[PDB]
Order: sequence, then C-alpha cells, then structure tokens
Amino acid sequence: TLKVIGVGGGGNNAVNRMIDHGMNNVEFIAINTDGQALNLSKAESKIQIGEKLTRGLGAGANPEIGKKAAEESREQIEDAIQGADMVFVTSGMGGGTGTGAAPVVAKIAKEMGALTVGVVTRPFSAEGRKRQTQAAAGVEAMKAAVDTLIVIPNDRLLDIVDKSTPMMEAFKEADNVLRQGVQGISDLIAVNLDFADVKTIMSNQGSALMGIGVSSGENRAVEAAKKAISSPLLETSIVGAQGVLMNITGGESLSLFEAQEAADIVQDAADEDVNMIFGTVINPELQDEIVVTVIATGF
Ligand SMILES: Nc1nc2c(ncn2[C@@H]2O[C@H](COP(=O)(O)OP(=O)(O)OP(=O)(O)O)[C@@H](O)[C@H]2O)c(=O)[nH]1
Repeated sequence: TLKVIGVGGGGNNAVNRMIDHGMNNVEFIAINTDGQALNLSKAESKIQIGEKLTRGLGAGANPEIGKKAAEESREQIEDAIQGADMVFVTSGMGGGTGTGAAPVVAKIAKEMGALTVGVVTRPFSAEGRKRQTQAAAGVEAMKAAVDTLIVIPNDRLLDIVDKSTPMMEAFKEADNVLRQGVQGISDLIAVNLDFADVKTIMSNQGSALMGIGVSSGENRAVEAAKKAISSPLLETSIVGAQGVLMNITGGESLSLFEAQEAADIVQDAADEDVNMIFGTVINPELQDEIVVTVIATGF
C-alpha cells in the first residue's frame, strides 16, 4: 500500500492533476497552510497545518513558518502515515509551505519505517534569485530526510514547452511532469515487481534523476528509449548511477519483444555493472504510441 502527500499549494496542484489522469491503488493526502487552497483539493484525505500560526493565510513565502507549522500539527501527519509501506512527498520547492513542511513530512515517514521518495520541482529562473536559494537550500533539508530525492529543475522544462506558454499553464505542464515521476514508479508495484527489489534501488541513495521518452510511429520501441536517455529533464546523462529503474507503458499493441528491445538500449547507455529492473504497464486507453520512464539513483 502506497500513499502520496502533496505539501504546499504547488504539490497540491500536482495531486489535483494526478487524479484527473486517473491513478489506481494509491491513497491521497493533501497538506497546506492556506485554508481556501486546501478547500479545492480532490484528495481522499485532507490535512491543514498551522491553524495557530497562519490561522488561514498562506505561510507567506517563509520556510520557518512552514517548518514549525508542521511541528505543531505533528499529530494529523502521524495519523495519515501509519498503515503505509511507501510514502511519496511531492512538493514544489520555493514557497513557505513546501520548502519547510515537506522536509518534516518526510523525516516522519522515514523514521516511521515506511519508504520515502521526494518528487520536487525546482523553481524557474524567472522567479527571482532569493526564491531560488530558499528552494535550493530546502532541497538540502529534503536531501538528508528522504531515501531518494528526484530533483526536477523547472528550467529544463522550457525545452519541452513552447515559447508561447503563459504563467499558469507553464505549471500545468509541471504537474504533468511530476505525475510521470510518481505514476512511473507507482504503477510498477501495486506482471508486477517485487517490493523488496525497489528497497535495494532506493534505500539511502541520495540525489536522483528522471527521464521521459514518448515515441509514436514505426520504430517506437527505440526512438522512445533514445529520447528518454537524452531527455532534457536529466541534468547529467544516466551513466553515473549505481542503480536504474525503467517503466515501459504502452497500449494493447505492446509486444514482449519491444520491452526487451528498449530495455537494452538503456542497459547499454548505463554503467556496465548497474542494478537494473523494469516492468511492462498495459494501459488500454493508450492508442499506438508508448512511453518510457527512467530513474537514476546514487551519484
Ligand atoms: N507543480 C507545480 N508547482 C508550482 C505550481 N505553482 C507554483 N509552483 C512552484 O512552487 C513554488 C512555490 O509555490 P507554492 O507551492 O504554491 O507555495 P507554498 O508552498 O504554498 O508556500 P507559500 O508561499 O507560503 O504559499 C513556486 O516557486 C513554483 O516554482 C503549480 O501549479 N504546480
């Protein structure tokens, strides 16, 4: 049983779009300091923190306001966690709530036995410098609290998105990209994988990287993996890792051959003695095109 937690107004927009795409066998948790922003979440379970400290307003782009507001509500966080084997902390770094509360939600889930994954977006360079250093030094707090942290800088998204994209649809794509990271790993566990397998990939590895590839036509099984190995969302290239995870999602047409094909183009590009596993997701609503998702652990 897996549970997802959306810290901040950012992460909450992701959890909103995450069920808009329809996701199975993952229980949902939203967390916010703003009272009218958590009003809009579709999550099964909602929690507000810092009703004493913010009293309804957003935590006003201050990290410590979030950090101590979560300490105040330590109870309801412990409530929603226990009963879960794996915990996802999807939260947009930058704001007061996310940059302070999410590092706490994590370290609770870590010392509560469960597995801990941080799927966080860095902010744009177009949001000032002081907003960045917060988010970046908040990744620092995130880094040592979770098991693996999947940094997705939002500046890498400018290549995938248009030049014409406005402000409130530039984050619509960021929600979709945070979805691909969790859904990529979630759809594998609950022709499945062993859970104790992922324990070897994730446990106390550190900084992680994500790559996305989509291919349509004739030679889909290869053009996908190639575009995934050279995705802009990867800072470096995938060779550094001591462990790789691969998700191949395709429609009814997907052949057991195509999977082994794509898996070897990735295995070639990775280090020669790497920990690697992979799975096949049959998603009937997909027409002909498929999608490959790559995770790199331990640099
Ligand atoms: N995934 C995603 N990230 C967003 C979205 N909007 C903003 N962000 C990122 O998240 C950062 C902080 O925004 P919020 O999460 O809404 O702020 P907060 O965590 O609620 O903290 P406060 O400033 O106190 O409200 C920004 O710097 C953006 O980079 C969004 O709609 N989706």
